[PDB]
Amino acid sequence: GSAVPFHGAHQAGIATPVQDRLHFAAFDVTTEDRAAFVALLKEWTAAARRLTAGHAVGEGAYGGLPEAPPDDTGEALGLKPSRLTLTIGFGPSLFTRFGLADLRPEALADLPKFPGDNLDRARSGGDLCVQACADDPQVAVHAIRNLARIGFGKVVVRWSQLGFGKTSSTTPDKQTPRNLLGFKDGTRNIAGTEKDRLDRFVWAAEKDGTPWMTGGSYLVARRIRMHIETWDRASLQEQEDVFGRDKGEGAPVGKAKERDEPFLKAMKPDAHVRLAHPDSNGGATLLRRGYSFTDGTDGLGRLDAGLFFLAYQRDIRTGFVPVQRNLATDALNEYIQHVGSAVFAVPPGVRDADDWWGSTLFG
Amino acid sequence: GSAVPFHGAHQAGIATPVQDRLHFAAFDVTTEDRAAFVALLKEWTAAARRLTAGHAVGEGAYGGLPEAPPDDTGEALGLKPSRLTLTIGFGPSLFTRFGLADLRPEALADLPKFPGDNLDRARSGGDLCVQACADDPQVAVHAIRNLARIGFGKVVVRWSQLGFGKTSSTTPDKQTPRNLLGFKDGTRNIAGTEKDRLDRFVWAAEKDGTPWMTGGSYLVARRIRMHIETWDRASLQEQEDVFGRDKGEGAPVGKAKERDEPFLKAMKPDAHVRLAHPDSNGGATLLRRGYSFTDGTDGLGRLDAGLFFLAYQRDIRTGFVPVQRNLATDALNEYIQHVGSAVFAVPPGVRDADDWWGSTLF
Ligand code: HEM
Ligand code: HEM
Repeated sequence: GSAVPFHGAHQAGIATPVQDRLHFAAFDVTTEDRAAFVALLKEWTAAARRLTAGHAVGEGAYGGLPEAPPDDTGEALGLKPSRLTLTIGFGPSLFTRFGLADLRPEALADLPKFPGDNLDRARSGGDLCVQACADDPQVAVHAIRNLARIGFGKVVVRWSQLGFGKTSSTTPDKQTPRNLLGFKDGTRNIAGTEKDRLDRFVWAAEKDGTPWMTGGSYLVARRIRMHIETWDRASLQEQEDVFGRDKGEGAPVGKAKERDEPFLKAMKPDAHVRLAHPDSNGGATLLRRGYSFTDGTDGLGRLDAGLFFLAYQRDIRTGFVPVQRNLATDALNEYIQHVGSAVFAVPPGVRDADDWWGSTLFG
Repeated sequence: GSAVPFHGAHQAGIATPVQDRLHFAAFDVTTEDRAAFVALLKEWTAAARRLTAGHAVGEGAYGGLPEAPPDDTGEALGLKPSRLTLTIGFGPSLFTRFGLADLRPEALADLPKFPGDNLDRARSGGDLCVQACADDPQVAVHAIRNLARIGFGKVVVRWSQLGFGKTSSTTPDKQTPRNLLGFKDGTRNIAGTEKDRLDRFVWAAEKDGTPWMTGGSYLVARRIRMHIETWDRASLQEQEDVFGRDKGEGAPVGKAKERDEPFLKAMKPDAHVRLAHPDSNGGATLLRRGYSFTDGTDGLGRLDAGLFFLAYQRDIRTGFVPVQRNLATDALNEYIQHVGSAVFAVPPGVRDADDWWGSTLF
């Protein structure tokens, strides 16, 4: 299809179909004035309604007064909506402003330091995030560029990441994408069709303790670099032993088909799938929604590439934290390094044309 | 999703319709052994025939000996060819090696310094290049990664550039794309169907003085940063005056339609289109084939944005050089800065299955 509805009980971009491209930006707030920030949230919501329907922001990209700057920067003229979704989230650091310290959710937990972390502070944290997903990367980039412009003076861009998954024009919808290590990635995940599993593992409930967050979710972002040239020198058997699945079909060891249920005891004890599986983690289950990245080459001639990992969950303490803790001895650790991190509370949806991002928090 | 043929009198990736994505790499050569370098060019050609047809390199991505690394890294399994083209070029620095000094073409000129240049030496130059274009970014990355792997020990990657979307057109029958300043870019180019114009302005000829280059072209690459904070506070009138075309339709000033011919005297004397047009440059004409990029933030609160400019021509001295010299007074200079540069000789095409990249030189 061509557009995804913006309004709902939940924000789009979580349980809605996974689009081909990502532009993820983290923002820091520069104003101390609560009223000015609320005004910004309203203006951003109005812009998002236009962007996600394939229209220009404000009075448009051309045809206004000649002596004024155009309201929209114009680089998406002639493109389609491209299934654009715009999803906003609030970082822990936002709650030190505007008198919000007692409204930080307990489920918005700070992450511990994990073994092997090498986090770049410049590509970590942030007061706010906007996740822009679309099938055309120019549509996503135009949305972030225009939100940043509207906000100039009240927010700045802290860090930015582009990503890619499948190209839907050429690749069937039911084919699992492969990551840059060459393995199928996403076989055993929560799907957007699974309403009850979303209620159990993804959406915040009123009884969880934070009423303004009901119908929201919690997001963990990790920029994970792969050591591509080292991986590519490993034997086929070494690569398959790291995961617990074969490379060609992606079946669990000792099984024949991709979607055959794993037998964990046949895998090596420190294989990635064995460590990450819910049965190894007291039932903990995540919605993964990440994207591959390739940024260029570093100063040594090596490919700067990896996985921009995104996970949504009902509570960070019972989702990401236990699972990532269990990966302390993962065989995959030889080939990856976590180099960026951030966490966000993703509020409930925009209910109708009069509602605005963050209305349950700000009032 | 279809394949573009690999063999021909010319290399594909020049006159070919412009694909959605770019992955460009420049390599330096680390071996002094001519025979070893020739062996590499042949192995690379064999791999390119597989990649451009959507097949894995060598013996495949899986199902070999358990104790060996796979011949193909595997991340393009199950994907279509996606109009992948692979175009090789040789830089001036190559010709100091392997006894090639006397074969360097005259048309492969070093560029002069231009006012306003701020060139990063680490993301400039290179002994050789591979331009990978495709509609699927994963297919383009897979191609460059596998070539680099095959070349381990004989070549190293010097610098690379990814382009997330095209800012050029060789197909005037299709919609012209916009650059990150919001203007259509590619209206007046050279089309892939204009055989006479390609022969006059793009392909090298025997008579030009370097026989091994007959059927090849010359490439200039320029990495250009855009001052988007400065641009985004400019008025609509200011923006349109810079180019000489209106923003919405992209018509020449005064006219109604994109493809109506420019009337240069109605444009400001420093307008980009007026300065760059062939009639302002003694007839000099280029094939433009560039892409947009964004490489994160700038560390000062803003998105980074730019354009990776690529131009093909029959002789650098009669194509890019005169045009860029004429741009010394361009209104656009207020909003851009050139920060990387490289030139390459792009050899003729691979004629058939027994031929190989660079065979006319070696
Ligand atoms: C570069 C980093 C990573 C790569 C390449 C990677 C790759 C994979 C692959 C190939 C699978 C198996 C197919 C599938 O079910 O999706 C998998 C499964 C999984 N991964 Fe990872 N992964 C990475 C990081 C992480 C992280 C950081 C977490 C969580 C903290 C995680 C959690 C999981 C989970 C929960 C499963 C499903 C296990 C099951 O229920 O069968 N992964 N991963
Ligand atoms: C960021 C840098 C640049 C931007 C944003 C830009 C933008 C544009 C735009 C909007 C047009 C009009 C539509 C078209 O006919 O394509 C154009 C035309 C053109 N540009 Fe540029 N350009 C840039 C750099 C350059 C450079 C470096 C050169 C050559 C040295 C160049 C050569 C041309 C030529 C030859 C034309 C066609 C003129 C004609 O025959 O009508 N441009 N450019």
